[PDB]
Amino acid sequence: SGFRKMAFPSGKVEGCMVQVTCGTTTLNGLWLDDVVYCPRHVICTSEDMLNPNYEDLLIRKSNHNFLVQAGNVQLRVIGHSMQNCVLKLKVDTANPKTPKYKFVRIQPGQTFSVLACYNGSPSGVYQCAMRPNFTIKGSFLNGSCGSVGFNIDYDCVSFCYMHHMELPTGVHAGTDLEGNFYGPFVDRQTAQAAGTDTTITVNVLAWLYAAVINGDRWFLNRFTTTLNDFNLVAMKYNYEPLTQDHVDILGPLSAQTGIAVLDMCASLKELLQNGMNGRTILGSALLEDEFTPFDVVRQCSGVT
Amino acid sequence: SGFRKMAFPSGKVEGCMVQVTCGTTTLNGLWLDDVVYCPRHVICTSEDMLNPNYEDLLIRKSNHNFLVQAGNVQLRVIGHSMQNCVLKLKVDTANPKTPKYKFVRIQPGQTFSVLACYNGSPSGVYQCAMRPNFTIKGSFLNGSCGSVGFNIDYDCVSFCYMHHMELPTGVHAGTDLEGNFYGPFVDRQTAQAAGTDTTITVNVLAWLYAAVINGDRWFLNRFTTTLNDFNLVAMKYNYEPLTQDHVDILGPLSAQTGIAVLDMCASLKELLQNGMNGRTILGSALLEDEFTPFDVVRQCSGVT
Ligand SMILES: O=C(Cc1cccc(Cl)c1)Nc1cnccc1-c1ccccc1
Ligand SMILES: O=C(Cc1cccc(Cl)c1)Nc1cnccc1-c1ccccc1
Repeated sequence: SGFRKMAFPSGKVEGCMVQVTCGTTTLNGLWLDDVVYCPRHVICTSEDMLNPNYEDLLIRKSNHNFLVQAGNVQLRVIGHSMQNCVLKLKVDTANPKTPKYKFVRIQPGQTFSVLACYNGSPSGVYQCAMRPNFTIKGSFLNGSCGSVGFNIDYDCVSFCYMHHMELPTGVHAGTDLEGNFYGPFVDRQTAQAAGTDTTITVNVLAWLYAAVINGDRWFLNRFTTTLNDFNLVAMKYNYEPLTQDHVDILGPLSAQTGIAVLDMCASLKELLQNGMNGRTILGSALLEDEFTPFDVVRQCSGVT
Repeated sequence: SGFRKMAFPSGKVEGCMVQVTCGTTTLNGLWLDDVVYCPRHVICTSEDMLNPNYEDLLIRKSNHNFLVQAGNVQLRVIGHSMQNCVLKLKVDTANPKTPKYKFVRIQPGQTFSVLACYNGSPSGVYQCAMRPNFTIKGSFLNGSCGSVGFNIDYDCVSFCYMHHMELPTGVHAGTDLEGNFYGPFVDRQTAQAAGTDTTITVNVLAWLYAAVINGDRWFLNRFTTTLNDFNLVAMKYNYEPLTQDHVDILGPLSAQTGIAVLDMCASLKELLQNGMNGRTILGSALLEDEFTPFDVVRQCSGVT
């Protein structure tokens, strides 16, 4: 028993982190096979970050201007290209530590682990979620750009996120491994709007099931509700509308506990309308939404 | 910016996890050099866990009864010994992936990362703290025994914890890598008392400094207090007494922010006496105590 914000083991991803230097800018790159992936803003100086013409800036750059380092060994760059907001640096050596991998664009509400890096060196791993407003609330400092977010399936790493930007609001924005930003964000030093961040209702419910499994049952009540009635409460509290797909996804948790999804929805409804009254659920005083039903099942069944 | 419960990258520790089987019991072992370390309760059946005579049970065991597997390769066992509550299995092969390591017994209030494992295979990494009552609040299922807790210093892994037991209260107990339990716990299936768990005051204060650094300043007030007056409030709320050593340790954080330790103590005092009033600090509705001043400085400075 016990329930924690758990990240995937990061070893497979640590073996892919390199340092990319262009001009005076140093950031992280992901080395998979003979390609190093990094944010294209590596070619920018502080001056041109206000309105960069990336295609024009890349024209002033050659393969020898991109300094790629893995640990202490310099990688030789034989090709360079821009794919959306990432640069792909072809090197002459395939990463001997390249794990089985996939590039996937995750859906908002889905979770992933981040290996925060500085100068190609990993410093920490944490679990987070792609917010419904396409931002992530991570821990990133200057130099962390190029740090990746991922999931693991047995031996296969599915890279889903590359860190690029911190908004003036202190939240983080980035891209998938094809360089497409999550959300409406652009890699420019301009005032960008994150948008309203709603609560991932299916995740809160999954965490309420995790709580019941791990003994926390105080919030369970003698009530039930309907999808339409729960969703009236959900809209008032900026929670994602719950669909039948969400209910279906919570099926294994409802079967494991014997608590019907709509009865758990009534508990959540009362928690939203009355608060916690000074109590906690899984050592938290707020409703946690960064555990998918898959994460709860996985954590409660020990999937390696 | 941003502040998360961050764990160390786990790659160095993943390369040490093996599976140890004795009789019908399967658990995790830590392979460093030619030694596999695991909880001695691997020799026990469910029957003798009520009152085991480990020395007597170990007498019925030979090197060939200990099945050690690293990935898919069987390790040959040439020696076995019991050191406190751990067994040391001498194998004929030194772990080629053995990192630079140390065995250290951490102090209560200190933090470490746990790589939760099942059948020698890692499943997740999370950050936790040794509670003042010598328990840890982790996420461990059956099969997780032998999972290790550690810290990393540049390239050196300091192993500090080996998981052994879950108490009926749902909390976790274990040993250092010399097999000495943290706390008064014994590796027996008996009713064991965790003891009163107090809040690590120096860690809450360090997290309040992390909050100020990361923009959350609402809790800062026009007041100050003394060690003796803050400690009167601390005793009432089951918080560890704050000593001058704790104040000294918070020095770099006090210098970084310009907020005197005793002024931060007055903010904490008001937070304890009045609560959060529905507000949050670093996305939490309760005072967080599992970030040491070292963890705050590290996270806010990007130590790799
Ligand atoms: O925000 C940026 C640089 C940037 C700016 C505009 C557009 C882009 Cl694509 C990138 N990167 C960071 C990443 N994560 C966390 C913090 C920072 C950061 C660095 C320096 C000072 C303040 C914050
Ligand atoms: O509690 C034990 C076994 C045990 C019992 C008495 C003494 C010792 Cl040294 C070890 N291990 C577990 C470790 N972490 C989490 C959960 C469990 C667990 C396993 C089976 C059923 C319920 C809980």
